[PDB]
Amino acid sequence: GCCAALAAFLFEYDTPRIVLIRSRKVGLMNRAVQLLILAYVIGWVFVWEKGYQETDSVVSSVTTKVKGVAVTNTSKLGFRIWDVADYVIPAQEENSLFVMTNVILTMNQTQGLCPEIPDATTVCKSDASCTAGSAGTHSNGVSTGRCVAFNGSVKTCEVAAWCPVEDDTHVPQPAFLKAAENFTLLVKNNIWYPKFNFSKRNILPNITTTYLKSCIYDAKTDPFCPIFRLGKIVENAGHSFQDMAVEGGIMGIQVNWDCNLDRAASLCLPRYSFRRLDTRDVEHNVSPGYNFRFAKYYRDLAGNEQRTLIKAYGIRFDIIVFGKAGKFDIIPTMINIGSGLALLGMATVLCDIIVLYCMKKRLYYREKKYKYVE
Amino acid sequence: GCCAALAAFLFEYDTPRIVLIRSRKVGLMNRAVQLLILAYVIGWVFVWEKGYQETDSVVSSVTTKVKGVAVTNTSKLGFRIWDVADYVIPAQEENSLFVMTNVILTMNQTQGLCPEIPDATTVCKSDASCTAGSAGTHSNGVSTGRCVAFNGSVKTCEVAAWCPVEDDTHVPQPAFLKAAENFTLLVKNNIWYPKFNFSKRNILPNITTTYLKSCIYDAKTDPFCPIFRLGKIVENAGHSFQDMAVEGGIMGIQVNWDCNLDRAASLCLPRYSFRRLDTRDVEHNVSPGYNFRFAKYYRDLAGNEQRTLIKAYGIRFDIIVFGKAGKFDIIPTMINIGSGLALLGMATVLCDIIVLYCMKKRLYYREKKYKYVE
Amino acid sequence: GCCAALAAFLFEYDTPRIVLIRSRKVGLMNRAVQLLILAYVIGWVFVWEKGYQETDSVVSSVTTKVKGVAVTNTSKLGFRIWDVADYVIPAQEENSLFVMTNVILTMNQTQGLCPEIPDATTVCKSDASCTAGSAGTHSNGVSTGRCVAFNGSVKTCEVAAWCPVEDDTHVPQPAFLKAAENFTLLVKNNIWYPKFNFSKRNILPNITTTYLKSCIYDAKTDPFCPIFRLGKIVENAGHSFQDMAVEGGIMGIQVNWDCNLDRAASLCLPRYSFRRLDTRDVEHNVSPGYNFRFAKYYRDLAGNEQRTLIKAYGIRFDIIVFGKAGKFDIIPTMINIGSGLALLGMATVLCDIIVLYCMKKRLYYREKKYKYVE
Ligand SMILES: *[C@@H]1O[C@H](CO)[C@@H](O[C@@H]2O[C@H](CO)[C@@H](O[C@@H]3O[C@H](CO)[C@@H](O)[C@H](O)[C@@H]3O)[C@H](O)[C@H]2NC(C)=O)[C@H](O)[C@H]1NC(C)=O
Ligand SMILES: *[C@@H]1O[C@H](CO)[C@@H](O[C@@H]2O[C@H](CO)[C@@H](O[C@@H]3O[C@H](CO)[C@@H](O)[C@H](O)[C@@H]3O)[C@H](O)[C@H]2NC(C)=O)[C@H](O)[C@H]1NC(C)=O
Ligand SMILES: *[C@@H]1O[C@H](CO)[C@@H](O[C@@H]2O[C@H](CO)[C@@H](O[C@@H]3O[C@H](CO)[C@@H](O)[C@H](O)[C@@H]3O)[C@H](O)[C@H]2NC(C)=O)[C@H](O)[C@H]1NC(C)=O
Ligand SMILES: CCCCCCCCCCCCO[C@@H]1O[C@H](CO)[C@@H](O[C@H]2O[C@H](CO)[C@@H](O)[C@H](O)[C@H]2O)[C@H](O)[C@H]1O
Ligand SMILES: CCCCCCCCCCCCO[C@@H]1O[C@H](CO)[C@@H](O[C@H]2O[C@H](CO)[C@@H](O)[C@H](O)[C@H]2O)[C@H](O)[C@H]1O
Ligand SMILES: CCCCCCCCCCCCO[C@@H]1O[C@H](CO)[C@@H](O[C@H]2O[C@H](CO)[C@@H](O)[C@H](O)[C@H]2O)[C@H](O)[C@H]1O
Ligand SMILES: CCCCCCCCCCCCO[C@@H]1O[C@H](CO)[C@@H](O[C@H]2O[C@H](CO)[C@@H](O)[C@H](O)[C@H]2O)[C@H](O)[C@H]1O
Ligand SMILES: CCCCCCCCCCCCO[C@@H]1O[C@H](CO)[C@@H](O[C@H]2O[C@H](CO)[C@@H](O)[C@H](O)[C@H]2O)[C@H](O)[C@H]1O
Ligand SMILES: CCCCCCCCCCCCO[C@@H]1O[C@H](CO)[C@@H](O[C@H]2O[C@H](CO)[C@@H](O)[C@H](O)[C@H]2O)[C@H](O)[C@H]1O
Ligand SMILES: *[C@@H]1O[C@H](CO)[C@@H](O[C@@H]2O[C@H](CO)[C@@H](O)[C@H](O)[C@H]2NC(C)=O)[C@H](O)[C@H]1NC(C)=O
Ligand SMILES: *[C@@H]1O[C@H](CO)[C@@H](O[C@@H]2O[C@H](CO)[C@@H](O)[C@H](O)[C@H]2NC(C)=O)[C@H](O)[C@H]1NC(C)=O
Ligand SMILES: *[C@@H]1O[C@H](CO)[C@@H](O[C@@H]2O[C@H](CO)[C@@H](O)[C@H](O)[C@H]2NC(C)=O)[C@H](O)[C@H]1NC(C)=O
Ligand SMILES: *[C@@H]1O[C@H](CO)[C@@H](O[C@@H]2O[C@H](CO)[C@@H](O)[C@H](O)[C@H]2NC(C)=O)[C@H](O)[C@H]1NC(C)=O
Ligand SMILES: *[C@@H]1O[C@H](CO)[C@@H](O[C@@H]2O[C@H](CO)[C@@H](O)[C@H](O)[C@H]2NC(C)=O)[C@H](O)[C@H]1NC(C)=O
Ligand SMILES: *[C@@H]1O[C@H](CO)[C@@H](O[C@@H]2O[C@H](CO)[C@@H](O)[C@H](O)[C@H]2NC(C)=O)[C@H](O)[C@H]1NC(C)=O
Ligand SMILES: *[C@@H]1O[C@H](CO)[C@@H](O)[C@H](O)[C@H]1NC(C)=O
Ligand SMILES: *[C@@H]1O[C@H](CO)[C@@H](O)[C@H](O)[C@H]1NC(C)=O
Ligand SMILES: *[C@@H]1O[C@H](CO)[C@@H](O)[C@H](O)[C@H]1NC(C)=O
Ligand SMILES: *[C@@H]1O[C@H](CO)[C@@H](O)[C@H](O)[C@H]1NC(C)=O
Ligand SMILES: *[C@@H]1O[C@H](CO)[C@@H](O)[C@H](O)[C@H]1NC(C)=O
Ligand SMILES: *[C@@H]1O[C@H](CO)[C@@H](O)[C@H](O)[C@H]1NC(C)=O
Ligand SMILES: *[C@@H]1O[C@H](CO)[C@@H](O)[C@H](O)[C@H]1NC(C)=O
Ligand SMILES: *[C@@H]1O[C@H](CO)[C@@H](O)[C@H](O)[C@H]1NC(C)=O
Ligand SMILES: *[C@@H]1O[C@H](CO)[C@@H](O)[C@H](O)[C@H]1NC(C)=O
Repeated sequence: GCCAALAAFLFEYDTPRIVLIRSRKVGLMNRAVQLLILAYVIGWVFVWEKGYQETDSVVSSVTTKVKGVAVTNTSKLGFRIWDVADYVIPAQEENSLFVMTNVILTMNQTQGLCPEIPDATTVCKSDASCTAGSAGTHSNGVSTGRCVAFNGSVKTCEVAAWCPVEDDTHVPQPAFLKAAENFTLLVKNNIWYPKFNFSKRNILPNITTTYLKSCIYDAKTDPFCPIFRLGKIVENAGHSFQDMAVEGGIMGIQVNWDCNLDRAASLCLPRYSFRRLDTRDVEHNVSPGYNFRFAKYYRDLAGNEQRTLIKAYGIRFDIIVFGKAGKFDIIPTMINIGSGLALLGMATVLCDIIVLYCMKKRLYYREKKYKYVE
Repeated sequence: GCCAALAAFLFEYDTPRIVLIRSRKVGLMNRAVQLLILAYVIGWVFVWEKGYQETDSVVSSVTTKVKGVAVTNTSKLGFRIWDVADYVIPAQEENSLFVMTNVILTMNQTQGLCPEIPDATTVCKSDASCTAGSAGTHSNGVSTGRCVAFNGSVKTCEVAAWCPVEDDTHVPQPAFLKAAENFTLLVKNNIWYPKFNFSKRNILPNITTTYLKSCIYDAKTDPFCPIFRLGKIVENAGHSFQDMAVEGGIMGIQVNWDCNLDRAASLCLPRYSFRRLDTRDVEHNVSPGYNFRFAKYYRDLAGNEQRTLIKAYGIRFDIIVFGKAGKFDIIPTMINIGSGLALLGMATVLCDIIVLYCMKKRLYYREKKYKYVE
Repeated sequence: GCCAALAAFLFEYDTPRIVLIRSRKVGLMNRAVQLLILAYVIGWVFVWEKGYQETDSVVSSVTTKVKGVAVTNTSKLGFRIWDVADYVIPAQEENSLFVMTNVILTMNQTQGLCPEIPDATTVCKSDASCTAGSAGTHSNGVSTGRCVAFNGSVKTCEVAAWCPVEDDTHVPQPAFLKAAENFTLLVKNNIWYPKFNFSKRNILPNITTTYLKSCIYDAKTDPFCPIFRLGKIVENAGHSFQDMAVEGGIMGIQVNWDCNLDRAASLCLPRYSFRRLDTRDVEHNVSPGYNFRFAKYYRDLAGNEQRTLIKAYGIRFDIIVFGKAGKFDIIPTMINIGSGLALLGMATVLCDIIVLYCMKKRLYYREKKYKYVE
């Protein structure tokens, strides 16, 4: 009878048979282990580590602006002005901004043949050591194989390059644009959690326009002003701005958006920290500091090309936005509940071992617990 | 006998003893709860949320190109041409592209001393309010401490800057390059899932060269043409291009690559949406819109430096590529199967509570279920 | 008595009753399935796939520098020098670097009216086909509606553009800057795992300054030199540099930082691979290769604007840094242990099916296992 079998399946309840052993020590140990498992599963997995939540990584867009002007007026270059259009190269970058702090300039370079800067490698005599096509470490020009006179006292290998070649052996000390220490950087950050489709920007709802006109970030007094002074950025990373400005470097401004979207959106707040991203190691490094070369191009009255070559040392400020949002989800919750239910059986296993192998009456309990089918 | 014990361990099967209670209500409730747990575990965890899959985040590379030219011919600037080399600054960017839509120009600036633009802060009389070294909000020059004549009717504080200083108090209305509304942007996207080592590009296999010569993206008619009109990009985000072009802004073009790699690769398709990334808030904002300054550098016949300063307003288009791929994995599958097996015992727990504490014959069932070892 | 009930709850141990069936086949199958589940849970989940670890994605910062100079000296352009400031456009980029390998130049362009380059679309006669405002495919200028003479033998539509218009119909072959094959690229990479707060850079502790002065990356001999030759980068991706240099392309240099932070930090090492990111498909592509336009701006003696337009073909090198770190965590460990404990019951289920439905004495075992409460 299939119908009778189905009715029996539906209208009967099956529960296991249990043996109740009266022992203070074993019972207390069983309860202690069960309490130890429950405390783990609740306090650590759920309350502490939030095992009931799904997570999503942040999607960020950043806008950066620098303010400040430096005035130098020396003999070689004369009176010079350095505003934002002069010391920010290139005009725009993604999640980054370079500020020039030291400079070496070479004005009126033309394409042609010229001697190199005298040193151990380039200095020559009799046009014998020079090798055609050898660019050398400079890699600024291609050697023509001839050995010409740099000046009245030394002879160097001739190269095909923009001439005269740059001389970068004397980096200015202190940094040329050392006034950049008091420039200020604004960081505007818009974040997005696509999974929860949640958006926020780092200028909080209580941060007004009047306040943003004169604020400077401070970890204690102004923890949410998005305007940072460069010297203070370097100082908060554990370094010195004047030391770092001579040869340049990389500075990380990292924004943490760890948020709990179970609570009010007003508590999803950014946290700022600062970390130097380049390393000082004179024995395990190549191209220390931070610099690059760019040029300004001109034209002679006859149409011949001329350029000013700039070797720009400076600090690159990288904006690093990271963080995870969390919202309650039923799948991790049920996974953890089932895991705890399964783990509650380790107490039974351990107590069975004790009852059956480390007891005086273990044979009696073995007889009571196990039935041999014969 | 160790061998006898091992044989007993290997050649015996152990199964629990079960009590079968005949009750329609309790049995039906047991089956209902078991069915409720099975339906959860299958339908929600496996079928709906794909709990049998491992996931991997996308690695993306983007190439962007703009097409279009604008012709303006006014009195101050005369006849001007704006092609791609003029309104895209810088020539290249990563996952981004800036299009200039409004402009303020200052031609023939030289480094020197000049008065500021008259306003409440800068206007002065008798050379008393001026403070040396105070850059002011302009931060375009350093105040020299002298109060000089801007013109015949007002006196302002003298600054060391590129002179004459920029006057950005009258932003053109409507936008200067308002013809950028009909420029078109091409977005080429190559994606990579390293875990599954799967690659695809957003130009699908059925998208031909002839079609790509004249297509424009439409959510309904051309959902896979990677060529977007700028005005339409802004419109699909819920905004107006002409309004946004006066002061600039940030526009997000986000590409979603949510794919199921259990199926054919032909179904891994990109989905396009548009979202404005900057905020309009006159009470809780600093530096609204989007603009930056860059310069073109020239040289006098005597070698003196001159520059044209450009304050460029425009819209930055950010390409945001996100998504996760999914493939069947055995580890999550077995974790979910074990979790469901463990969770099936909640029905037993609940039915035991009912049988032992909320029944008329609960004492009889308690006697039948539990054995006291004495 | 509540106290008596509590004492009974605390001082009693409950364990299930078991039926022991003596059968070689069923017992052996039970043990085989249990061993098969244990081998899975240990070997695959724990030992092989490291199911006892939490993971974290890498946060990376990259610095790139190119070295090399090319000398060309032809008739149209004359003697030219191309150093780093000439062929890297823009001076700086994020996680990227473009090297120019082919070039088309247009010198002395002025804003005005000029004919187009003769072709099927532009050629005209009698000033009838020309349409005012139609930018055309060139989109370099706006058509004025007039049909003027390109030269003595053909007439084309007049446009408002920078004049004369660029002629990009003859891309140089072989590439103009084909000497870029032996340029070298340095990639400095600093990584950070915020969850474990672990930092490392790709210049390893045993990589000295003397070694870095002359090393070139090789997968077999120098697997940790961060200096790559461009031609070799393209070759290791399965392509030819000279072929790729004519029209340009995108090359991916991907750094893998898969590390196990349970072990010494000295074993967290970078792995380098190379993949071309652009596709060759003459039937399913738009804008093949890789190129962009930028200009150098000059000024006439009268102050009129002039520019040199450069169409730059080249290879964009993208630095793709990915990887996950792993450290032992107790939560995944306990989840997997509980899952295995739950999964160990499938053996009992299967063996019960066999014992109760596929046995000669199945009725006797059914009587021994199940108790009917009456
Ligand atoms: C805008 O709303 C935010 C969110 O609540 C306010 O942030 C709060 O700012 C105060 C100080 O401005 C913080 O108190 C400080 O705590 C540190 C210890 O970390 C202590 O050293 C300082 O002396 C000071 O007491 C407060 O912690 C912070 N709230 C949170 C949740 O971080 C903010 O004040 C509001 N207004 C502005 C202008 O930001
Ligand atoms: C190339 O292959 C793709 C992949 O199948 C084709 O995509 C399909 O495109 C059609 C229209 O071109 C879509 O139909 C449209 O559906 C919307 C509703 O979302 C409706 O409003 C429209 O009127 C139209 O019926 C179709 O959904 C879409 N397939 C998928 C899976 O999204 C494409 O058509 C092929 N050819 C080209 C030139 O893209
Ligand atoms: C610095 O420390 C690293 C870390 O151990 C050293 O890496 C080791 O480099 C050698 C060769 O320089 C590798 O051996 C090579 O193995 C390949 C097979 O993949 C074989 O084809 C080669 O012939 C060679 O035997 C070795 O695998 C590698 N160690 C690891 C863990 O990858 C490095 O040598 C040290 N010094 C320098 C200058 O890098
Ligand atoms: C996220 C966490 C996941 C884990 C969740 C765990 C929830 C599990 C609930 C289990 C409920 C146990 O339910 C209760 O168990 C005890 C033993 O413990 C039973 O009690 C039984 O054994 C005890 C101990 O020997 C005897 O004193 C008693 O006479 C006998 O009835 C109760 O009759 C039953 O009502
Ligand atoms: C190749 C030769 C064979 C290789 C053999 C591989 C090893 C096989 C032995 C694995 C034995 C697993 O042992 C199995 O453990 C579970 C608990 O997990 C016991 O389960 C029983 O007792 C435990 C406590 O002891 C309770 O928590 C549980 O509710 C109850 O059902 C089973 O009665 C036993 O069969
Ligand atoms: C991803 C999902 C994970 C969860 C997977 C769950 C699979 C578990 C399979 C369990 C199989 C149960 O197997 C079947 O159980 C029923 C009770 O339910 C037993 O039936 C027993 O109890 C019932 C109910 O009181 C009585 O009517 C019957 O006389 C008695 O034999 C069957 O003898 C056994 O064959
Ligand atoms: C400090 C003082 C002590 C602190 C004590 C901490 C709490 C300890 C009590 C936790 C009790 C857990 O209770 C335990 O639950 C499981 C189900 O999960 C029961 O398990 C038994 O009955 C349930 C249904 O009721 C079945 O699903 C299961 O197959 C069967 O083995 C155990 O018989 C019981 O011992
Ligand atoms: C990450 C992995 C997670 C899974 C971990 C599994 C650990 C579980 C440990 C279970 C321990 C089982 O513990 C052991 O089980 C066997 C059966 O297997 C019991 O043995 C019982 O059944 C066998 C088989 O019919 C009989 O031969 C024997 O007379 C009887 O006592 C032992 O008395 C008990 O000590
Ligand atoms: C709408 C009509 C009703 C819809 C019904 C939905 C289906 C309900 C039936 C699901 C039955 C689940 O069946 C349940 O399986 C577990 C194992 O998983 C059995 O559990 C028992 O036997 C198995 C082996 O067979 C052992 O591993 C386990 O330790 C023991 O407790 C239960 O005795 C049985 O009740
Ligand atoms: C920059 O410094 C130079 C001197 O180093 C200044 O030029 C001199 O200024 C003094 C004081 O006014 C005069 O007496 C000299 O005649 C000036 N010329 C020289 C060659 O010394 C110069 O003025 C400074 N820059 C500015 C903007 O004033
Ligand atoms: C950055 O600004 C500080 C002031 O905030 C400068 O230090 C002060 O300079 C003035 C002169 O301009 C002195 O009178 C003060 O004694 C200095 N110290 C303080 C605490 O005010 C500092 O020189 C600036 N950095 C530069 C110019 O590189
Ligand atoms: C830009 O507009 C100006 C006028 O605003 C044009 O110059 C005038 O054009 C008219 C019509 O041909 C002439 O009669 C005038 O003599 C021109 N000069 C002036 C000062 O008005 C100018 O032609 C326009 N740009 C172009 C490219 O044509
Ligand atoms: C962008 O293009 C549209 C056309 O697609 C321009 O609007 C049309 O302009 C022409 C004149 O060129 C008028 O005759 C039409 O009536 C206009 N509307 C339509 C629907 O065609 C629009 O002006 C352009 N945007 C600019 C120039 O900023
Ligand atoms: C670039 O090539 C040209 C010729 O193609 C060189 O100019 C000629 O060089 C020869 C050999 O010295 C002379 O005899 C000719 O008088 C030169 N002029 C011409 C018009 O041919 C030129 O020298 C080469 N570039 C450099 C830097 O030498
Ligand atoms: C890149 O460098 C290689 C050498 O490493 C050049 O090939 C050699 O060129 C020299 C002449 O300069 C010849 O004598 C050799 O026979 C060539 N082969 C070898 C194996 O040395 C190659 O021409 C360079 N690429 C360029 C110039 O595009
Ligand atoms: C020539 O140059 C070298 C190196 O710069 C220098 O040491 C030497 O004094 C110079 N000779 C003269 C006469 O200036
Ligand atoms: C996310 O929420 C915003 C605000 O409610 C809404 O405009 C947007 O469409 C939402 N995104 C999705 C994918 O629904
Ligand atoms: C550029 O063109 C102008 C006229 O437009 C001419 O006067 C000048 O000489 C030219 N210069 C060059 C270098 O071709
Ligand atoms: C001087 O400049 C101010 C501000 O631009 C202006 O209001 C005033 O009319 C000017 N004076 C003369 C005589 O033009
Ligand atoms: C991924 O697949 C492609 C195409 O089959 C292959 O060229 C590449 O080597 C694969 N990657 C790995 C890591 O095996
Ligand atoms: C630049 O050099 C050229 C010769 O190469 C010379 O005629 C010109 O006067 C120089 N100009 C400057 C500003 O040095
Ligand atoms: C005019 O230009 C066309 C296209 O460049 C060319 O074919 C033709 O020969 C030219 N005419 C003369 C006389 O050079
Ligand atoms: C990470 O470790 C470094 C080195 O010990 C330390 O300077 C830094 O503060 C640590 N980060 C955190 C968040 O503790
Ligand atoms: C630029 O200004 C200088 C004086 O500073 C003057 O000699 C020159 O003619 C001006 N040129 C233009 C184009 O305004």
